[PDB]
Amino acid sequence: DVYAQEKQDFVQHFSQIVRVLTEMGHPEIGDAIARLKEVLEYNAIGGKYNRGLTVVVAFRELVEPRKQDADSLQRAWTVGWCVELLQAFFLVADDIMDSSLTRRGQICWYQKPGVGLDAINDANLLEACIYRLLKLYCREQPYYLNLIELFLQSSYQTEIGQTLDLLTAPQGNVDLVRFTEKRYKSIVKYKTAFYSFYLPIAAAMYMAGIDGEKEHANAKKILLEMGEFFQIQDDYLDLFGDPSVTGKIGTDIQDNKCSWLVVQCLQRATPEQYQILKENYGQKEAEKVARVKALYEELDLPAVFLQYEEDSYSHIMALIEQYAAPLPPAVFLGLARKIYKRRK
Amino acid sequence: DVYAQEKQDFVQHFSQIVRVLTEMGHPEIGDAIARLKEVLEYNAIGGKYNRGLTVVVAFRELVEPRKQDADSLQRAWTVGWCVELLQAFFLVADDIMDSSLTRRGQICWYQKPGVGLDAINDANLLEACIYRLLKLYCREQPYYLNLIELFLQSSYQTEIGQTLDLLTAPQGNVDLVRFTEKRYKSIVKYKTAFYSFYLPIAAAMYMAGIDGEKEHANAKKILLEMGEFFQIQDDYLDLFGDPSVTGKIGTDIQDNKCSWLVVQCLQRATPEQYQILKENYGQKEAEKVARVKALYEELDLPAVFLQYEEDSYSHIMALIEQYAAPLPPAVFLGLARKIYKRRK
Ligand SMILES: O=P(O)(O)C(Nc1cncc(-c2ccc(OC3CC3)cc2)c1)P(=O)(O)O
Ligand SMILES: O=P(O)(O)C(Nc1cncc(-c2ccc(OC3CC3)cc2)c1)P(=O)(O)O
Ligand SMILES: [Mg+2]
Ligand SMILES: [Mg+2]
Ligand SMILES: [Mg+2]
Ligand SMILES: [Mg+2]
Ligand SMILES: [Mg+2]
Ligand SMILES: [Mg+2]
Repeated sequence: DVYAQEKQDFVQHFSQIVRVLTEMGHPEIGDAIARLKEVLEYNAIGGKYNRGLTVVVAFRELVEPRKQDADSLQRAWTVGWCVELLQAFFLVADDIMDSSLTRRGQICWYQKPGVGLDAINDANLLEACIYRLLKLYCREQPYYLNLIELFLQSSYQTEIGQTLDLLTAPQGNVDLVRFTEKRYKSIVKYKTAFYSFYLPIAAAMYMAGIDGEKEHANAKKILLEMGEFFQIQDDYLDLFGDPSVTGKIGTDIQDNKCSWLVVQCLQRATPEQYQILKENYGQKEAEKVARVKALYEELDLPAVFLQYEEDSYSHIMALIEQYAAPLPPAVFLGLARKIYKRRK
Repeated sequence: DVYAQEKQDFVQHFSQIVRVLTEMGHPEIGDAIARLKEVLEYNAIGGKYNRGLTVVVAFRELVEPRKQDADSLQRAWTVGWCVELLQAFFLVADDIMDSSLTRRGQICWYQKPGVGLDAINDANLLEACIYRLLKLYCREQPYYLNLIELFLQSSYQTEIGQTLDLLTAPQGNVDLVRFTEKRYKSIVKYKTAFYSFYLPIAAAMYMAGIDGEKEHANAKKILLEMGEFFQIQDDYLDLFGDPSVTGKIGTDIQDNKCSWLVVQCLQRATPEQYQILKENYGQKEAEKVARVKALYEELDLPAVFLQYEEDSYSHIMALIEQYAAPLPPAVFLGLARKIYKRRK
């Protein structure tokens, strides 16, 4: 597993990241820099680092070994950490917005005593650190502007997606007719697929001098479909995953979300089951959440997910055969192996 | 008043801004684009537009009339609106973090029914719109990267400042010893002075081809001091301003903030008054807030502010004599006239 190979060096670059962002010229901001170090240590560390690692792995596979010198590698590990900072920004904010309880095996940052809504600022600081790192490591490289624009555009797309997520899930307002497959695909494309799948591979592409519109469009055809699958898996794991593996408690039913689970339910339900769903969805009561889960189990949605995972894998692999060239297929296969059969 | 001169054209460019950000290629995101239009209309409109207008006014004074063609002006009005979008991002988030009630004469966006913490996303979308506009209007200009970096750096500095604001004001944790003049100056420099004063003038400087390190450092010496004064005035108006002019209810005492008022109080108080301050600061109770205000009145802080405003004006005007050249002094005088004697 190429992610295992690269992982140790990537994780150890984090001290470096923390040291370059937390230092000398302005001691008047030291208390703020100390707080940033706490935010970084609590929120950017404890995941799987798959999005950032995808940058590094892809870079190694796209760049000739002769061009993978010491400084080129520091830049690739830095840009990977930029992706992880992006994720950390997003998760901190999303946990607030979703009223989540745990994340990565610990209490959400905003739930910690003495943090609360100051987390809004902490999150945005994480976002700022991306642009600082790109400037400190990549400003003299011919891909600098391409990466700045990629991160900014990926944030915009992701924020548009999140707007669709929140709008399709108004609190205390159950209208099941909104929850369609078409709407679902739109939400997940924007909220998850661009940043989680296109972004890291595209960053590596740009670092390797692959800036062509056509090469980017082809990669995207693979990567956005991978991303859809990933978010479907995320939705399934929200309810049916083991939290000691996922590291977080699910909130989709209580938060009235347009999950893949509820879309599948709606496609299968009898009128009677529809009414049960309607009376019990989008509400905080533990027994109403439990009724919805029982309904999903009654309608064999775990088995449906397992079948969808098989079919989607196949479809993605077909897209790799179709759209990988002229890049090495391993770039996409490494990422597919990571996500398929994930229960994490 | 040069701000009055420029204002009408600037405000009417807002329809244009809204039309270019809210349209054709992706109807799947229309609901999100509709929501963005609502956010823009509620939050970016109803202020004084002074920060954005400073861009336009400065641009006109720094660029030869022969170079102030139709497209150059659209770009300058767009970059002004980018500054206003930045402000709107910041105010939406800050109102949440400060538990504020009103802003610009209406209920804060997050307090509106059916908004709540979804405002965190709405705020960040406003931030994203800045980079979209810079790309759509300025990408082929030799100052493009300079402006991207300026906005990003100004956001970072502002977020560092906000971190110092929140840290020096922990909820329910009164320690008056933290509230020093030195700490105060640091907070306001970072949280307010960079983005409100250096940013708009520097953007115009860059648009006019003035990119020199020395020219920027000189402007900054004026503009950061102006910004300190502005935030002192903001702190004074938090308590002693008329909300029908300011458009917002103050929260500094309840929120335990390191305001200029509390720093001045601490410098003047007897041990007995110190104890009163200590027992009544940083608490939600209306009568405790009222006691603090009575103490500030007893210690003549309104008269102290009026004297400080005179001395600061003088000092700023001295800095303009010192540091304006080779730019026209009017660039700085127009902005000083706007802020001095402001009660708004
Ligand atoms: O990890 P989670 O299961 O909570 C997923 N989290 C997730 C997935 N994709 C995008 C986001 C996201 C991105 C930006 C956000 O806010 C921007 C201003 C920060 C909020 C959430 C968050 P989701 O809530 O969609 O099930
Ligand atoms: O208009 P207000 O009186 O509320 C002032 N508002 C203000 C002044 N300077 C900076 C900010 C600001 C900037 C960024 C923020 O959050 C970033 C993630 C958005 C929050 C607040 C907010 P303050 O709270 O400092 O008295
Ligand atoms: Mg979530
Ligand atoms: Mg969410
Ligand atoms: Mg989820
Ligand atoms: Mg405030
Ligand atoms: Mg504030
Ligand atoms: Mg204030």
